[PDB]
Amino acid sequence: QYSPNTQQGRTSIVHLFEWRWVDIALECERYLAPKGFGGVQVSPPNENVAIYNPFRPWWERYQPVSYKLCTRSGNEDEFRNMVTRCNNVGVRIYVDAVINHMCGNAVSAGTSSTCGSYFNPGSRDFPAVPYSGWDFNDGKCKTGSGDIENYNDATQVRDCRLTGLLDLALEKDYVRSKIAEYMNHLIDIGVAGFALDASKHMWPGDIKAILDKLHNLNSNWFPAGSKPFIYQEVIDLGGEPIKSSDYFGNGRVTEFKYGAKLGTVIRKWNGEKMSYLKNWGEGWGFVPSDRALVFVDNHDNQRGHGAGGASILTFWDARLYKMAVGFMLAHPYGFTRVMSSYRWPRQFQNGNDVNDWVGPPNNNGVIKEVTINPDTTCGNDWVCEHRWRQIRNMVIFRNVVDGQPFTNWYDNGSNQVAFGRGNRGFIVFNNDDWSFSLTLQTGLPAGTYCDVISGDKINGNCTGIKIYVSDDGKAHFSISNSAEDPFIAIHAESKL
Ligand SMILES: *[C@@H]1O[C@H](CO)[C@@H](O)[C@H](O)[C@H]1NC(C)=O
Ligand SMILES: [Ca+2]
Repeated sequence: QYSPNTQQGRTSIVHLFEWRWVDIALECERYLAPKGFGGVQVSPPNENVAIYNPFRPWWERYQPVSYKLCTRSGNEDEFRNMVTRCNNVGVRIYVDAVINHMCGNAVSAGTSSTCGSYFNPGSRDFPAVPYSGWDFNDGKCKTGSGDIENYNDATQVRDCRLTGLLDLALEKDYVRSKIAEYMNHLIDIGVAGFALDASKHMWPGDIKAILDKLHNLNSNWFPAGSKPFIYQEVIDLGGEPIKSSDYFGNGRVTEFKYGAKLGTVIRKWNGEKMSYLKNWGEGWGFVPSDRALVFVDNHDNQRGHGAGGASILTFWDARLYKMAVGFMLAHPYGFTRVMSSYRWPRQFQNGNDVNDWVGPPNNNGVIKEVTINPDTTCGNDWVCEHRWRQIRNMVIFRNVVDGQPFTNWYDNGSNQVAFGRGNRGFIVFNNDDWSFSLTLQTGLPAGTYCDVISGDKINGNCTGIKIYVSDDGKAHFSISNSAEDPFIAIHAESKL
């Protein structure tokens, strides 16, 4: 459960938030495969409630109606097509599995679903699964409202409804088997793993029971005995009775403290500085690296909908965001996931964005296709951060330095730091309000290297900054606090 099952050489997965299946299949072939991306995290592929008020928000996909592969992203045929094509090119598919609950208990009964499936939240009836009143733990929850009211009570956090979402009785073998049937269907199709949504709201033992019913990966693409990659979404920022370490026996866990602390450091909040990142990782109280799933921002907290708060960096803070993602992709801690979003009309009323529910670019509810501009950027409101040179090149940087130790660390006691990865890579950062000009030890072999942040290595030449490393591995770095990208990265494969 702990290995991503990516092709040797690929070290990151990208979350193509709300992308259609056909667009992902194309992206796998035309860009993800050639640029060295290990895999893609897709949005929930199972039927969800169609919410028209507000108009088709992104969170409607976290309110299941059934397990049919029928969503705004496409149907089962298109989904299968995408997994085959992506797998055939070495790019794995990870599914966002919403198995802790069904839709909101207050949702209207009828056929307002993405596949026309009938459902009645009031009577706990979901015939398309099928599920009934006996499959929910309305009788198990002990709160007066039936919802979770106190996170200091680990019991209600797991047995009560998260903001009204009908809670499934995961202790029942019937329910465990219905969820496993859904996941095994996806595994046999070709998926390599799953992101377990709201894992904090499920008992570690109930999850284990379910994972015990799952098949090994499809032997047509994976070696015999391959187990699905599992990363549990547990928001543990400390202070609660529930700990993310309680889920270690099931697989990896999302480390939400990672993006939160990186944000406050890069933003220089509370007097924090980049020089403190010297012992970044377990030294900061994070979970063990071999159990961590890290990211800068996620679909939730990028719109103030998740843990992290106001410190979280997103594409909106382009300059600082590129620097944070760059540090993450260069540092050895955990397995990295890159975010890929879409633009929405942010509208801060009282320090709050009242348009944080807005769903993906669409035409009367129909998701817009991802169009590629001549410069490789995306159109139709898709941000495509994974296509930004600075990020795309750092993804490759991680692949090239995979396995190399953390060394040659340098810092000015402020916000000017640098470090290398064995003898395969070196990165320098300038987050101070002044210029950086100094000769540093890179531990790299002598030669001329192309800076992969400002440019690219094309045709035996660099399109951006060039760095000259001497015989003793020393090289001079000059970064003005006025540079578009205040950091420089060079590696073995960017050498001339
Ligand atoms: C580097 O580019 C210049 C032209 O811009 C040329 O002198 C040289 O041949 C190029 N080297 C290669 C290998 O193309
Ligand atoms: Ca629960």
